[PDB]
Amino acid sequence: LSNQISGLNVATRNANDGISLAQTAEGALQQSTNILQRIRDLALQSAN
Amino acid sequence: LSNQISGLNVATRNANDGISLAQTAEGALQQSTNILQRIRDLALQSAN
Repeated sequence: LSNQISGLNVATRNANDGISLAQTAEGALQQSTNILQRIRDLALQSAN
Repeated sequence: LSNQISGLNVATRNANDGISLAQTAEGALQQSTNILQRIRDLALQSAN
């Protein structure tokens, strides 16, 4: 049981690192979405 | 929805630009038809 609980603690910690990495990726993806919106705006302006 | 909103705003801006262009062309057409009016006056007084 001690081995199991230690494994679960280290696994929850690794999962915390994973969710932080995923949130960083999600923020970068949000920034790419904003860039794509700006691109569509400037492209429809490029119709001119 | 955000992309659609942005596209509609830039489309309305292009629409105002086109309305202004057509209004300038309309003013030029009014001037030309006034000149043609004066031309007919000069031609009929040229009956002499």
